[PDB]
Amino acid sequence: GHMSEHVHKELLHLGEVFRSQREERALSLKDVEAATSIRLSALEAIEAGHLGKLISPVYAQGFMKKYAAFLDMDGDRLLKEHPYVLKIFQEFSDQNMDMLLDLES
Amino acid sequence: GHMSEHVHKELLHLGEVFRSQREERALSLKDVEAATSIRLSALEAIEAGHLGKLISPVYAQGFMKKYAAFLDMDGDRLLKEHPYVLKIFQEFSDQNMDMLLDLES
Repeated sequence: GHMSEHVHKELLHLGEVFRSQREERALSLKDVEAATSIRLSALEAIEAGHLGKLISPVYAQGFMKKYAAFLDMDGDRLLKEHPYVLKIFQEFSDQNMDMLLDLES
Repeated sequence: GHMSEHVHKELLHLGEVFRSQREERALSLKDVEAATSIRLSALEAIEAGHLGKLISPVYAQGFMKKYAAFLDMDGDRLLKEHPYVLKIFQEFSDQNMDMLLDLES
């Protein structure tokens, strides 16, 4: 609706502000990731103005998975052994999706 | 209540699994951040089992601020020029806090 249309228009404009400034400096997205340690996928989503890619992840879940992999643990198994944590990450993920859906309405 | 008590107990245990494995390898949290590019604050929150520190941030807002600073832009001003984006980040932040509050109830 009206609100979501303004949000998406602003996100596109904002993404172009970032991209323009990056391109002025002749840097790649990978250069920015190196300097800032902001993940490439997040930088891409910012420049594209993509709300879902920005808001949908349960970022803590991903941090746990990545940390587990670095430590040679099976993060999927580890989180399954913590079913209350696992369920709440699922619930937060579904909440993120609901909120994205409601914004459109 | 019952559910939140299990969640917090599991998060503490999970954090100790991570810390134990890290310490076995004699790595610091900063070493892990270097290898994984997971922010130190996120690693700390995982090891401490701190739900609020994990779930409360609107991570995209922080990514935008950090990217803006790297590009010598005032991220606060930039987001204020996008009031629909700014308002929704505030709304997501308040939602995260509400959900944390409700879990306890």
